[PDB]
Amino acid sequence: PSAEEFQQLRKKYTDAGQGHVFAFVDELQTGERSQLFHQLSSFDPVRINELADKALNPPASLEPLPDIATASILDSDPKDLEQWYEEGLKLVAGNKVAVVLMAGGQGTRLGSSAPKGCFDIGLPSHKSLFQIQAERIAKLQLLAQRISGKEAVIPWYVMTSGPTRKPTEEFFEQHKYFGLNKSDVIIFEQGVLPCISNEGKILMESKFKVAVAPDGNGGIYQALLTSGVREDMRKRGIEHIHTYCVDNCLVKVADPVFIGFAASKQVDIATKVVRKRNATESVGLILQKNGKPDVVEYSEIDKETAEAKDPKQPDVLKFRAANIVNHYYSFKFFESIELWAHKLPHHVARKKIPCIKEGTGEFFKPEKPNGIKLEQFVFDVFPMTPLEKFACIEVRREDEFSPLKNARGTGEDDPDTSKRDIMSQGQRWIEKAGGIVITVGVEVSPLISYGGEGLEFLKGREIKAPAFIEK
Ligand SMILES: CC(=O)N[C@H]1[C@@H](OP(=O)(O)O)O[C@H](CO)[C@@H](O)[C@@H]1O
Ligand SMILES: O=C(c1ccco1)N1CCNCC1
Ligand SMILES: Cn1ncc(Br)c1N
Ligand SMILES: Cn1ncc(Br)c1N
Ligand SMILES: Cn1ncc(Br)c1N
Ligand SMILES: [Cl-]
Repeated sequence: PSAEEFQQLRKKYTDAGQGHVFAFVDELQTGERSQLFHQLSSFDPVRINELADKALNPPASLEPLPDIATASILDSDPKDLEQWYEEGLKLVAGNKVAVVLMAGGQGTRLGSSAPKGCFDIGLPSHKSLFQIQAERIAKLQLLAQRISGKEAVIPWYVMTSGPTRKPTEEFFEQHKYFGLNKSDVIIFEQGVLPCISNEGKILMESKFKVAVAPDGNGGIYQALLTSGVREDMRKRGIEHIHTYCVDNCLVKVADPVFIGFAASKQVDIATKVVRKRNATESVGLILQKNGKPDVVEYSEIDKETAEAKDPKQPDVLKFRAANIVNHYYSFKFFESIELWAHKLPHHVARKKIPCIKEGTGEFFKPEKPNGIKLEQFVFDVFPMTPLEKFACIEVRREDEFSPLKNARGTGEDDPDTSKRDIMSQGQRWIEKAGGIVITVGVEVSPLISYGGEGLEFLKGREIKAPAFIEK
């Protein structure tokens, strides 16, 4: 970096009212100086000022989704369920189905040292969430072959952040990709935005480093372009994508019912919900806003809409379609990302951000929250999508949604509720297949059963819970 170049960038920053990021250049090594220059060269402080301004100095008709845009597996015609299952498996067997795992979370409520997908919830197998998910992919590729007599590939695109990327890659490598082919698993990274003081100023982590944070799960779309992942999908002939969150231990990865349902309705986007468990559950609610499909995040909803009651049913929530972060896209939808990625709004959250005191140089952790994180949300493409190209499908919580949000000891959405849900699931499947569990719960490996099939061999047999059915 020359003097002219360093000076021209300084000017940009100074003119933008962000000159303080250069206030310790005085006392910097030649390479700490380049760390600062290179990182500042990758932000436009004017767009930073623009974001900071909408966030800090900021400027609906609201009904349930109409029944044309909604379905449920709890009351679908069984002929439909069967047809959707079959079509989903055929699309898997045609190598047209990809999976995008959103694993860009630091997992702050869980306070673990490792990525959340590495977490062992205490199952007898001691498998991670990542491994459980990989094995569902493996098992579904096998089920697909049973009706093609040919290999079935579901590529697995794993989206991480700066914080999770390296440990995620090491973990996958140390487990030999959980038995999948390395060449059908791509680990990529979401982008970042700088953290912002309450007063609009870029926070500095050190005297040579801007404080940045992941740009939210809504960062998926831009990261699909710049990572090369969308191009890999085009190359492989992918036409259908299942996107989910890593923290859900029950997630039906590439669920064939979901895929076949969406593909046969020819939507651009579909999404899963469950019945909200109470007014206060920390879930987005899917609904119709200003004529369009939309989500209100739990952090942005008002008490009155969260607590509104169904007129005919005075104890049931009016808005109870809980977002479980299981989305479908057509590949064609991803072909349009350049035209609307930029229109995704920035959600704001107050944060305690450790930084350099501006003036002192003192690398302090703050008492009250001293700034803000900006995040895009994955579901903010929903109102971009016509009702007729959108579908929402209700599923059963007990089979499809068990999130790991909190640490052992919390009492909900934690490792013990997760463990209990998998093992309770496994016992239900066995009991349906004819087995007898003595006693709690049973862990069924995904390689044995994806979704409750293949357990005939257990008919008549007694199983002493807790148990583990594997190879
Ligand atoms: C932007 C986004 O994906 N938000 C999701 C996500 O919330 P968290 O901020 O990750 O707790 O998971 C919830 C399900 O556990 C879902 O209800 C919500 O809408
Ligand atoms: O409110 C926020 C938020 C907005 C911006 C950064 O974090 N969240 C609440 C739940 N969804 C994701 C994070
Ligand atoms: C009729 N309705 N509203 C939310 C949800 Br779930 C359902 N099934
Ligand atoms: C093809 N296309 N263009 C804009 C949007 Br939204 C979509 N889905
Ligand atoms: C009223 N509503 N919203 C999502 C879903 Br399934 C339903 N039924
Ligand atoms: Cl669309």
